[PDB]
Amino acid sequence: MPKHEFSVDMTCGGCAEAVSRVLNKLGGVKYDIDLPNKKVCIESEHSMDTLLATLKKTGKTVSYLGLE
Ligand SMILES: [Cu+]
Repeated sequence: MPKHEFSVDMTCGGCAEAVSRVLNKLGGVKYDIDLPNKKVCIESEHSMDTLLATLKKTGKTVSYLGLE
C-alpha cells in the first residue's frame, strides 16, 4: 500500500505543529504523529517521494523508513 513511516526530530512539540503545517498543505495526506519517539506515520495516496520532498521542507532530522 502507500503507508510510510518517517522518523523525525520533535524534541519540542512545536516541530510536530510545524510538520503538520507542512504536510497539511499537501492536502490529501493523513499522518499520525508520535512525539516521544519522534515519528510521523503517513498514509497517503501521494507517494513516499511526493511526501519526502514535502516533509523535507521542515528540515528536521527526517529519515524515511520502509514502505508498507
Ligand atoms: Cu521543536
